Amino acid sequence: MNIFEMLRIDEGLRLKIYKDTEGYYTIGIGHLLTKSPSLNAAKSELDKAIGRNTNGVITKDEAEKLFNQDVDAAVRGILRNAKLKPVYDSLDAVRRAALINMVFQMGETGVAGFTNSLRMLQQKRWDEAAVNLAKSRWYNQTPNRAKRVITTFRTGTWDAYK
Repeated sequence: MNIFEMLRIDEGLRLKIYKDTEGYYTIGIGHLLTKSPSLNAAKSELDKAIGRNTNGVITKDEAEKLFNQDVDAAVRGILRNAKLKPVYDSLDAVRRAALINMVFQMGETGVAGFTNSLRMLQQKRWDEAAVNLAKSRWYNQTPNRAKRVITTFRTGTWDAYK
């Protein structure tokens, strides 16, 4: 298991524009196109991202390309963020993947606001961090995925993805 396979499990793969759990136009492996309610704005973002007139449909290779870019962006965003970098650097590789997963789903600014959870993770108080992470809109809106990510932080294993 690795961060890419982990996110493929959590995000799936759809080759036509679809709405995410928040109602936002998305494509591929959880590639957010826009928060605008305009499907035309979403199709324009898609064509810009792929480099061609896609007509709202992409190939698997194209979806995987955006996914690689998005994972890279999540990691780079963690490393550039003064709140996330110390936590990330303190974690082992499996728990680093859990943090990347959160940032992929909700964005660097959103995760960086989880101040108390991040501190518990930095302190390696895993059960306490897990309890605190669940007191969130994130957990309430996507509980099955949040449970998997939280178990990964709690245990430092891939048990929730096997």
